[PDB]
Amino acid sequence: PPRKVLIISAGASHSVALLSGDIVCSWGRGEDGQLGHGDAEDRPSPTQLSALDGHQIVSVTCGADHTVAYSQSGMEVYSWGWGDFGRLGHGNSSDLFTPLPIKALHGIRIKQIACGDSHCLAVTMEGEVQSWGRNQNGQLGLGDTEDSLVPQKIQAFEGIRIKMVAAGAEHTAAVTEDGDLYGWGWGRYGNLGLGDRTDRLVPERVTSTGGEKMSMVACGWRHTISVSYSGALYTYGWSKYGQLGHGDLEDHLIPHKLEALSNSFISQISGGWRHTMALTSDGKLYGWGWNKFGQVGVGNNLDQCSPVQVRFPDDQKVVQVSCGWRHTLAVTERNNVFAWGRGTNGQLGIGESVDRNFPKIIEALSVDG
Amino acid sequence: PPRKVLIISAGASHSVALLSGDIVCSWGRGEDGQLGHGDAEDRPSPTQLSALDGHQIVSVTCGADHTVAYSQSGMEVYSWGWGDFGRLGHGNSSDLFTPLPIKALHGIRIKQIACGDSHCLAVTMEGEVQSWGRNQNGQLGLGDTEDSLVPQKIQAFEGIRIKMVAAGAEHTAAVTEDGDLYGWGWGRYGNLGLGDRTDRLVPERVTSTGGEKMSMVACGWRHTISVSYSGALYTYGWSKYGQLGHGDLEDHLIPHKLEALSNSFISQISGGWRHTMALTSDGKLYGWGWNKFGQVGVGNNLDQCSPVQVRFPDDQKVVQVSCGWRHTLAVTERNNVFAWGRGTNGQLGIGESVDRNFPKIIEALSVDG
Ligand SMILES: [Mg+2]
Ligand SMILES: [Mg+2]
Ligand SMILES: [Mg+2]
Ligand SMILES: [Mg+2]
Ligand SMILES: [Mg+2]
Ligand SMILES: [Mg+2]
Ligand SMILES: [Mg+2]
Ligand SMILES: [Mg+2]
Ligand SMILES: [Mg+2]
Ligand SMILES: [Mg+2]
Repeated sequence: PPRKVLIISAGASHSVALLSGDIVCSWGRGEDGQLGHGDAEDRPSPTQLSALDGHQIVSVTCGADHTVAYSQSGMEVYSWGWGDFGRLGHGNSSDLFTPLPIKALHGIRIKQIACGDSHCLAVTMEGEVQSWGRNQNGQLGLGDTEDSLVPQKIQAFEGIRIKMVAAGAEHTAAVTEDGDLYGWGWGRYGNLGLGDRTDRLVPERVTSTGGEKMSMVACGWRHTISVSYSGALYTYGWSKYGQLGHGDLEDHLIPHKLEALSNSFISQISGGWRHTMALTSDGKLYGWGWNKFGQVGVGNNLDQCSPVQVRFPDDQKVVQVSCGWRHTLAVTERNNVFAWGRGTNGQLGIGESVDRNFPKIIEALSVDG
Repeated sequence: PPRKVLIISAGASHSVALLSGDIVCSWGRGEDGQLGHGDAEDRPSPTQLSALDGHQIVSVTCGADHTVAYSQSGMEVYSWGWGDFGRLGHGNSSDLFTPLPIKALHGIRIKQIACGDSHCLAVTMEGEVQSWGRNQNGQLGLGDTEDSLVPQKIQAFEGIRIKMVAAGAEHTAAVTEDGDLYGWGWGRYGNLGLGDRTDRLVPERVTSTGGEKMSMVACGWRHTISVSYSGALYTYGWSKYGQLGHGDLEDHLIPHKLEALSNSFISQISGGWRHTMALTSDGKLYGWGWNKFGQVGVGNNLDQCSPVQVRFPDDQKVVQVSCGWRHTLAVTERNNVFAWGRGTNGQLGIGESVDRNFPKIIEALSVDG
């Protein structure tokens, strides 16, 4: 059976993938250790992270300048990259250039991990949440403003099963299994969805949801995106670059339904530094927001304040998308992998390359060329 | 004759110089616009910043990913680079890839400018201070935690003439004309020198100064360095990497005299990300701290928790030094410029280059070769 990409993830200037055979690979900026190869050099093409061979990794997730992965059979979570503020979770601030297990999470059944700039969170199979890293604006949800170098349980969610979490620069969001939406952390751009510009040190429930329950949530750097059980898309927070997608640059302090997509059912979402991607159930990918480096993928370098469909060869359907700070990655139905946007750190994975403003196939990871 | 280098300054991954004939040149990482050439590309050799030709610039100063310059005759301050949190001072958060005048500072007589990660300060000829940028931990000294997109006067210094200021990641320091030392902002590693690990939202006087008045102050990322009226060197704050220079890895919460340099009179100081430089009155340069990329300049890649002398061809004396995040620049008595450390963004200015662990001459800017 031909080797394929199982999971992709984009960080600020790097890219990580999990391949069949439980193989982790990475490419892009390596200076802070985020690629995991033991050295500090950029890799312009996918490079196997051999130290994780045989660890049966089942998922990978990038933060801005660090990476996390976990194994079910090993009951282990691993982290590597820039170590400041405790974002790696090991009880110190050391950078790591090679993956190390987060001892505090050993033997815990992991459901999902989210990574922001300087903090991370893990959701357990029982719907509990642990968080770690920078906490200067309450983004850990622990009720104070002191950084945590190790994971701590978010006690505020006692009795509340969490389905998934999301993390931006310095804020955090979550949805419950029953459909409630929460926000906490740095809130100055309205990005918590609470109708104001004030931080929260513990999770606070978003009450203005258009009467709808939310099935998923994702964070860009200072904006937030959610999807309801009817497949409607909502955005809130920072609007400067059109990343909210409402056809203007208006601020939103509560979730605002994106009307242009109302006839579609959104199945996946991703928030970048200053851009946004949404995938429909029919496999159409839409992008919007900042496009200086071509990261929206629509064949130009003009910013886009309304969703525009990203096009692929033969109109192949998209199945996964992940936004970096200046680039975007996607996987299609044909098991092809594409990248676009900024390429100066090698993050596009296509060897030495100029920036790209529409999707470019990553030959190393694809069936086609 | 090769133009005289008047001022050098290092940022996180970039480098800037002012040459005789009032020309500015920059090199290194260009992604955030910090080089000011209108494009976003790294430059591995010194490149003239044409936009400032004829603007009579007398000083340049780098922040992490931005740059500031000012003209005495034009009575103008210019800034460019990453614009988030208002670090450029224009009343918006836009990045600039070419310099623009800070309109709020027009006509003001500037004595000195300091740039941190995301905040800046300017001292006036009358000894007043104005600050702008990120303020989440009180680093602007304005008594609150709201970011400022334009310069604002530090009212706490009314009646107190300031001589010079300094800024780190998220903290700030100052010395007065009368020799008092102050600290404010993020204080979690003891870097304010106030004997604790808590923040200050307004300037607070450092009372433990070894019984000495202070003439100079500089900040690294999370450490602070001062020099007394007798030329003694003091360091405080973070020493995870030995950047305080006391021969161990212990943090200090108040200024601590660096005894190994007690037989020298220190005349210049610079703090980097995880390393430190000090220059004696007889032109000897000492470095210490993190040396993973060779940024201490001592010809190896061993970390140094004590000051070690950086050596130059023919023992030529050093007159200026500036630390970046992973590199260091210096200018010698012979008007040669040298660089060392990390070179991947082109910050050493020597054309395409591997990292260097001892000083390498920048031929483009130097009398010798
Ligand atoms: Mg190594
Ligand atoms: Mg606590
Ligand atoms: Mg509307
Ligand atoms: Mg209206
Ligand atoms: Mg506005
Ligand atoms: Mg290049
Ligand atoms: Mg200067
Ligand atoms: Mg960076
Ligand atoms: Mg001599
Ligand atoms: Mg390179």
